Amino acid sequence: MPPIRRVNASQGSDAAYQILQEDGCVIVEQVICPNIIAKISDDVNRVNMHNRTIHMGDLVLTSKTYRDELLNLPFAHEVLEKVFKKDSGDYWLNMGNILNMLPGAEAQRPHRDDYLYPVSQHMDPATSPDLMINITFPLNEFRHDNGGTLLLPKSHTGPNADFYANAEDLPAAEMQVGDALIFTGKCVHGGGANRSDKPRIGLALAAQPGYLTPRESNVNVPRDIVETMTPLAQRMIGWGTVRTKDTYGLNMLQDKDFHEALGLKSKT
Amino acid sequence: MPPIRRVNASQGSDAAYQILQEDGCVIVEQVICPNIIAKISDDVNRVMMHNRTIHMGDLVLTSKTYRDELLNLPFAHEVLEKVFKKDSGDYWLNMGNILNMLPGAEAQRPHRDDYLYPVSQHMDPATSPDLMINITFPLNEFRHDNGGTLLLPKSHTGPNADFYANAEDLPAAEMQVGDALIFTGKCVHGGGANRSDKPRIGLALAAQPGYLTPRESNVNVPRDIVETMTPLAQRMIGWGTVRTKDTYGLNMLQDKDFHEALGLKSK
Repeated sequence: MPPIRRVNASQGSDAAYQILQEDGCVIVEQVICPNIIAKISDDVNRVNMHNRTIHMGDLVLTSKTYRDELLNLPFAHEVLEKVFKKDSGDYWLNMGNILNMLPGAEAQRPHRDDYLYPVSQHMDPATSPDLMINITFPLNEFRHDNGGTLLLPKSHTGPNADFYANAEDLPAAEMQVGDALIFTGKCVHGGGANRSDKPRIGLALAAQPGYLTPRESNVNVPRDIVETMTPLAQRMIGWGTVRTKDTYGLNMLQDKDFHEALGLKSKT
Repeated sequence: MPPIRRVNASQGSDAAYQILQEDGCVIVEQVICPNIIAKISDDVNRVMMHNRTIHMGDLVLTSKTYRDELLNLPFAHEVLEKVFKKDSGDYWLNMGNILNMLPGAEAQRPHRDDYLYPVSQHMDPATSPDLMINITFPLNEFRHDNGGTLLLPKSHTGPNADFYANAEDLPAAEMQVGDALIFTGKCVHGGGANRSDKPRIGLALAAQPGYLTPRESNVNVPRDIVETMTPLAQRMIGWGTVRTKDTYGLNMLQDKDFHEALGLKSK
């Protein structure tokens, strides 16, 4: 049973990406200031449930720090561009979600996320493009006992299967506020059972190539809030054109670039 | 060289669908009334260029008959649901475009449209899901000499290739105002040479599974126009949630159906 491997963010995004290529998962330690997560955690806190797990989206409206600091985190965009740029091109958010795993929440059947898109089932996982990257920021401490994400490392190249592993056999992502788990959509994984007394809160961001439809649309966000954000974070939440590896533009408006057609102001 | 096969719409959409799965292309005759196409042609004219070929989008804005009669054409949707429902689930428009091919427009190198999405290069064409369906309505007569679409029938199951055919070797889609050419994104095809002296206008809808990002976004179509459209036409233009074959919703607002979270009225 391989371990979940780790690197400090000070060691560089390429180290984290090498482990992500070899294992399909990596824990990056100290990748974002804990105060950033603390603000975000208040925004979320001062505000939809299955298997004792509370899901909450709309983070663009809920939190200015998410909108500004998290969506722009350079380490994450370096790793993401390593993953998507040559095979797929521009990436953007599939969704961003808080997951509040209450006590009594039960571990899920280990699975691949990229099952969500049906094409993944007609491509060879050994040689196919990655369709999803997931970045999870603990909002409180992640341990095995409180349901920290279970991962089968090095499971990202084998064929699609109807069974991968029993959740009891798997290691847990154990990490602190300020760290992040990154796993690809071909990594076998699942939430763990929160067998503790306190909730286990994490902030999962799922990014995908720009040619795949986001699960969560941000068409309801006021343009005034969106002109607050950088061009990159606008693109992340779907307010921008996305180009494929072949420079083919999708999400264009009136034959022009999205920002150009709308006259959308940015920041930075 | 196989011929482009033809059926009349009165023969039903399963007839056309069977020809489309055997051949990757079918011409459906008399599928839509030519007065409908005539109203669309006026609406597009009142709006008055590579390879001498003029492209025009924003048909949702420029034409009410498009928004209403064309995007709801039941024959097209019966075919599109035969192509997409079991393998992919909900479909919606990749784009809707008007193509005015002027005298002097030269024929394109034949190609597969599905190349636009890179995953198409990692799936086996013989067994992979269709990523794209194209429906072309002539706005005036399509002949071989004025650039009628060139198609290589039964080319839809072979491997992705850097070469498929020379345009000179391909038959043309010939059809009147009121017919429609349907072909998948694995059919090898290209625009032909317009060696006539009048232009050749056609209206190409491209549809795809709802999990693939439309090339044309419709987010600055006025809500009040969108609320005059059917729920289906609204979904087609991206103002709707799309669900895959596993009933997972994409394009949702606030963990709810797009229409629910917007309070979007329909017709």
